[PDB]
Amino acid sequence: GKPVVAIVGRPNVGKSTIFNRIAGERTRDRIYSSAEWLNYDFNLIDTGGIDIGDEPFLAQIRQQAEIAMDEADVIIFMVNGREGVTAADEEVAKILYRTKKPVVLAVNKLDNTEMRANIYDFYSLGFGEPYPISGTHGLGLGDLLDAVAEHF
Ligand SMILES: Nc1nc2c(ncn2[C@@H]2O[C@H](COP(=O)(O)OP(=O)(O)O)[C@@H](O)[C@H]2O)c(=O)[nH]1
Ligand SMILES: [K+]
Ligand SMILES: [K+]
Ligand SMILES: [K+]
Ligand SMILES: [Mg+2]
Repeated sequence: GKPVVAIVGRPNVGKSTIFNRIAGERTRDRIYSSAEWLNYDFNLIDTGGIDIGDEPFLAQIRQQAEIAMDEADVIIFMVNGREGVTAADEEVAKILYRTKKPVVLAVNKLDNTEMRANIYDFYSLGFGEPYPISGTHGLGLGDLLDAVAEHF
């Protein structure tokens, strides 16, 4: 698949679980894989699987974001809807402000519709509409991939 979509985010936001829900090729996931979702044919990257080589935590999360800004056509910025906006999320956001490329914000661990309102805190990151998802329950994936593919 021609467009490249990269998932970026701090640890424990659900990146590998979403990669495995979406990816064709079966660390916790294959890192780089073809993917197909209906009419969408693309390559997917879980940048959280890229070992940066003995660097501090914050440097590793910023460097994963930088690799996405280099490699990808569209970035999925993933955050944890049960934890709010953390400083580490703010640090990833500050890196992603440097790109012109489309960033779609995905708020994961929203395990049923009653949790949707947890998205409103994440408008503060400055990437527009947060998309609620659950990788374990398989929720919101079509809506997320439609927003990503709008950019193709
Ligand atoms: N409640 C909940 N837990 C999830 C969800 N997605 C992932 N998890 C769990 O959160 C943990 C971290 O998930 P993982 O995909 O490895 O996150 P990563 O560190 O961002 O790659 C694991 O225990 C997952 O099973 C979700 O949608 N809801
Ligand atoms: K529900
Ligand atoms: K769906
Ligand atoms: K384009
Ligand atoms: Mg992972």
